Amino acid sequence: HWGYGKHNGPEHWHKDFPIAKGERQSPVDIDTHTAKYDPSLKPLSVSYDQATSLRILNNGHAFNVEFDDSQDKAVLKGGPLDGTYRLIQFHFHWGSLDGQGSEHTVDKKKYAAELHLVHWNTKYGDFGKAVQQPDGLAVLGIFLKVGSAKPGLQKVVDVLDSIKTKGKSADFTNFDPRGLLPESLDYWTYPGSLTTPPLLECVTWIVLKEPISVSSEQVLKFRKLNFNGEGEPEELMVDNWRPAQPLKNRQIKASFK
Ligand SMILES: [Zn+2]
Repeated sequence: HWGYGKHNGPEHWHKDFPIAKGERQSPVDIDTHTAKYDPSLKPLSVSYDQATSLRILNNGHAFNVEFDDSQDKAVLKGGPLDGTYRLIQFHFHWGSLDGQGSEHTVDKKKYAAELHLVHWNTKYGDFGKAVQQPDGLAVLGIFLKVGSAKPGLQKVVDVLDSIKTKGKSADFTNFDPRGLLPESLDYWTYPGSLTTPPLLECVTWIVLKEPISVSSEQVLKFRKLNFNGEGEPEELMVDNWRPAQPLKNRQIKASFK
């Protein structure tokens, strides 16, 4: 099955998912000299006040916090978007050391981790239908750097010991994803793809310029997770990031210079 290792990782994915070599693959390196400041780009609107988290799960590739997307309120809109998108889940990618782990890079710089908040377009009925459309998803990508602790992340870090292996999950109600956002919503944006198989080219990417700071203690907890199931040989969940893919003449636009 696909994964992140030497024999099933990103260099192999094209054999089962030929779109891996397509025209709008993600992530990408954000070259700040070639990105284009667009003064017409509006502020992002992130409205998480009524977000209803349900559960946290280790799916064997990352851990996901799932949300009740049956109603509005928990919505991403504005910015480069022409529709409204409902939050369905978030997850992270991270490294085997603080010096790598992000999927997007900025002038080739890698962050320790990257948070993906995944939202689907309300034109399309549900997530599964939305991913079949070029504008089906809007993913808010947020870099993590190591520094002070992020208080809003602590509940997440604290629960990870209970979901160590693939197929484990825990109750995870009453979590407020507003605690994962940086102060500034300045962003880069470009059209791209899921960064995991099936790699569908259905995403408007919105990557925040400002990282959030998390502590070394917090990020170390990510690295205790396992790719394997319970009872199987230990395979530590680290380096679950796809490297940057060719931009292929897409334009990355910025809400700032
Ligand atoms: Zn992701």
